Amino acid sequence: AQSETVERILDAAEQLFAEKGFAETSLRLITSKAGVNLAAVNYHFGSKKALIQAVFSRFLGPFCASLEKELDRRQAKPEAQHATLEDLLHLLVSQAMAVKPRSGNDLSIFMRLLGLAFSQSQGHLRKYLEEVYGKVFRRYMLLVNEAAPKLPPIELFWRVHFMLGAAAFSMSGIKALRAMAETDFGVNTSTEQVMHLMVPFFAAGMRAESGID
Amino acid sequence: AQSETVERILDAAEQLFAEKGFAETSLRLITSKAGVNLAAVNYHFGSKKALIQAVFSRFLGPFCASLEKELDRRQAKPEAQHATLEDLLHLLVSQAMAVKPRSGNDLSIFMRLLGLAFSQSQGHLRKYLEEVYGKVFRRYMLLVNEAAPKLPPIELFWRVHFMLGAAAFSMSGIKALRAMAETDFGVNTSTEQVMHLMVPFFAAGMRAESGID
Repeated sequence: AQSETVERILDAAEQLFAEKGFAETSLRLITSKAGVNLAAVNYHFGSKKALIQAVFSRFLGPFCASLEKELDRRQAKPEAQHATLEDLLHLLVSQAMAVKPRSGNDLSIFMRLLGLAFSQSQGHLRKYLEEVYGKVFRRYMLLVNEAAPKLPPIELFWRVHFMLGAAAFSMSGIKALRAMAETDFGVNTSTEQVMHLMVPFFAAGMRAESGID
Repeated sequence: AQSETVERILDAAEQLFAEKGFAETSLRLITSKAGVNLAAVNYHFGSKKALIQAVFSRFLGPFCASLEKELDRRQAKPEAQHATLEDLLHLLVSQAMAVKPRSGNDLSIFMRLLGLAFSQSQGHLRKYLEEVYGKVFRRYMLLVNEAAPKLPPIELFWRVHFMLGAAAFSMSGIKALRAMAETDFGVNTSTEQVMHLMVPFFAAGMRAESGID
């Protein structure tokens, strides 16, 4: 109820932001959609940026907690050897699958919002996500750096974003894409099946010869 | 002026759709932003779907005309041998670079709109784009099919969409991503440089071993 006031606000915000983007979604629209008063939004968040940050954290909090625990667990193994790109990419997939569903469209909505964070240049969010989750992500990225052939760092940056974009687009558009596949091929491909298909594609892309000559 | 009434409408629509998405953009908002009357929108387009279709065609029309001419030209060569994945992917990049700039952000806006076509399940547009550009695209895709190792067709479908998503995300978010690269690495990476970096990444991904076992 205190929990639920916050949940109703975050559910309203996450749906509206995913539908309309950040700029076009007001706090008063979120308030009316959440069925709470504006003071509740003021109390719990205090600004649109803080509410955007909290919507992200409701997804990334459990994910990163769980990813960190699993890295710790895998690196504590007595016979632990270095993760391969496929290991590391599968790890992220298994971790995303492990996140307790809320909307039942959780990965797609996260990825929709992630793309909007880029297209609406949400610098504040980049700073926040660094401040809160930067440790585990830096740790993960170093393992990816190590598992791939040596690349110019700037090229590594772009290839990581190619992976992220492929994932974000596929998941953001997963309803349309699964409808297309049903129409064109007569199959249902599941969201977890799609994520597993990304793995060989991404691993090979990461290992490709440099395009900086 | 008749040309320019249509251009003012399409400029307004393309910017608003890119900013707010299709559902939240009305024809009356487009009309007021374009500085024309509603009757002009009625005359030239007649519906929101037709206006969405025309916004796409203003990008794809010249692109596909030029892609078709270049395929015809390359396949007319007396000593013409089969295009490799890198050839074909570079071809699309060179063709995108050749499109005469309008906004100066043309590729990014096209790609923003393309992602919105998926996230807002614009079936009408899929049907229209087929009807108008399906010939040249089918032709191109067959060459890609042929240039890659044999894959389950459903896996080929997903890998093509991974390529498209990586491209669409990168270009849609190119302002944010170039700002990030400037901050993190002190470089300007140009949009054409980014597209060329996708090529080895995509070619290798397309060639990766199947993830269907």
